[PDB]
Amino acid sequence: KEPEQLRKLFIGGLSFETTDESLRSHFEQWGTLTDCVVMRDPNTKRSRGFGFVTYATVEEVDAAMNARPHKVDGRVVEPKRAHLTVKKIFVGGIKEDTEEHHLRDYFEQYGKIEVIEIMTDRGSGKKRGFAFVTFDDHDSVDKIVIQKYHTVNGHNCEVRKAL
Ligand SMILES: O=C(Nc1nncs1)c1ccccc1F
Repeated sequence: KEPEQLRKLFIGGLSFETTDESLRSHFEQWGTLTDCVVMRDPNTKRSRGFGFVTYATVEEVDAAMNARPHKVDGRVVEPKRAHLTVKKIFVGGIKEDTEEHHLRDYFEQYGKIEVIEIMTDRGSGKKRGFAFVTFDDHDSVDKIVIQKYHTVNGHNCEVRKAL
C-alpha cells in the first residue's frame, strides 16, 4: 500500500455546515475513503473551515483531483495533496540534446502545459541543461515533485517547484 501521506487530500474552504459524514458522502464518489475528518474548534465544535480525506490508493486521489471543481454542501472547496502552491517547475539535468517535444511528451501526462522554456546561455545561445515548465494548475506540479525519479530523453532529471 502506498504511504498514507500520499493518499490524503487537504480540503480547504469548507462550508461551516459540512460534517465528517457529508464530506465523506461527497468524496466517496471517487474512491474508498479510509479516513475523513472536518477540523473543528476543541471548545465550540464550530468548524475550522477545512478538513482532510484519505483514499485507499493514489489513483483515487488522482480521480478526485481530476473531478475538480468540487462543490461540497453548496460551496466550491479547495483540495490539495499533502503547502507551497505553484504552477511552475524547474527541470535540471537535461543537457544539450533535450528539446521541447521531449519535455512536452513527458510532462503533458501530468497536466496541461502552458509554457515550456528551455534555458539558453545569454551570451552564446547554447543550451544550459535546464528548463522551466508552467502548467495550468498546481496539482500537476504536486504530482511531479513527489516522484522519486524523472527520466526524460534518457536523462535522469532533477525536478523542483519553481517560484
Ligand atoms: O511554450 C511552449 N513551447 C514553446 N516555447 N517556445 C516556442 S514553442 C509550449 C506551451 C504549451 C504546450 C507546449 C509547448 F511547447
